[PDB]
Order: sequence, then C-alpha cells, then structure tokens
Amino acid sequence: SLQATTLIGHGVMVPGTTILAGKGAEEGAVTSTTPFGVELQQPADKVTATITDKDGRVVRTLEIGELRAGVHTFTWDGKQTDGTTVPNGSYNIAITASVAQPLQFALVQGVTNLLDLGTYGTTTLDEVRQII
Repeated sequence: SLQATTLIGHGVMVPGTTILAGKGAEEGAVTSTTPFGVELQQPADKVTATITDKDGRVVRTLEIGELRAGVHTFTWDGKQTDGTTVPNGSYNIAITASVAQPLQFALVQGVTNLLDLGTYGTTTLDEVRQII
C-alpha cells in the first residue's frame, strides 16, 4: 500500500505503444510528446522504432541505435519524416531489435493493490519499469 500510494500523481513507463502528442494552452506552446521506452533482456546492436498515427500511417521511423540490456526511455520530438509537426493526438510505436518490450507513459490516477492509469486501465506494481 505504501509503495503503490506514493506513485499517484507520477508517470510510469509500462508495457504499451502509445505516445500522445500535443501543445500547452499558453502562447508560444511547442508540441511535446510523452516518453516511450524499450526493455531488452539482452543488449542490442541496432534498435529501430516505427511510429504510426491513428489511421496507421507511418509518420516517422526512428533509428535508436546501440542499447545495453535493461530499461531505456526516450522522447520523440513529434516531427514527421518530412520535418512537419504532427497533429495533436495518439500515436503508436513499434520497436524491433537485433525480443523487445515497448514501454509507454501513463499517469497514475489512484489505486484500488492495483494502479489506476485512467485510459490505459490498471496494472500491478511489478509491471512498472520506471517512475517519473
């Protein structure tokens, strides 16, 4: 209970592929995206990430590179392969390495112990790879 409860209000990286893109409501707001990650059981020589929009169109392919085993997180700049910035909305990442567990950002909204992640549903504490 103590360990679950102090996560409320923090972000967690959990299995999933979702990235959210958007702008703040303030003047001058630049598009930002919620972090993504990958868990590797073995170290990786090359790491590639493909990002699709809701229609499933590839808007960017990322070359991540060499990564040691374990948990890693990244933030996409929200720009397409042609330099333009993507509309506000949901995007999905697919990651392959040479098994890869993709990680997505979720906000902890409460507890039930189970973490309530809102839209993402629930997850147990052990499925949390990183707290932010």
